[PDB]
Amino acid sequence: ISFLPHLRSLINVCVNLVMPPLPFSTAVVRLVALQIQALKEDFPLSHVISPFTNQERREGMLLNLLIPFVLTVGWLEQPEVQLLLQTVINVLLPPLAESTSQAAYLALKVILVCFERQLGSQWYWLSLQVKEMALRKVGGLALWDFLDFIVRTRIPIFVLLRPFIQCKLLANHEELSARQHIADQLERRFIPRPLCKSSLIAEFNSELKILKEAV
Repeated sequence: ISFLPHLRSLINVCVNLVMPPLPFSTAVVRLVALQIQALKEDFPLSHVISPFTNQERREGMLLNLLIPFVLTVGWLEQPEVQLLLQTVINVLLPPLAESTSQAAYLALKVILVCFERQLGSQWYWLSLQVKEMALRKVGGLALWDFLDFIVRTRIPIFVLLRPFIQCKLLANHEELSARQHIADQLERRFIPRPLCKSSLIAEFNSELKILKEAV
């Protein structure tokens, strides 16, 4: 059925209609995901994400168009994953607002944790693109949240960031309020890992909802 063109239009207006409660947003994103899966060459994911890159309402787009797609689909191909990753990370490091930066950080975390099987081909690459945010301190407080979450779960990114997170990051205001927390959690203490991505998805959905009422 997917190849028939008349269906494509129905999706477009539908996603346009999105910017609805959770039961409708989940269904729309599910339909988009199935459409991407069915047709890859003719309808790559790039088309539906390209027009909303401009800083007009991209915060809401990232909040309720990208996070649901990744959450509900977390067989996608490598190049589309690369395009999605570079698009999301562009916001943090332009080649700016606090809320859109937080949304982009959330997208970065979800992408990092879900696609651990295929993304790990370029861990070093990401470990190179992840220094600058801490170097120039983009984002008010979400940066510390990201770093402390990484330290807590300490996924393969933690493999490369251990030297940069101790020597060049340790050496008085609200920024340091939680600094002791992350520093303590960076110590070689007992490490209770999450059982599976399903457990983390609960907190992911909770924080997604909270950010939704935040807007």
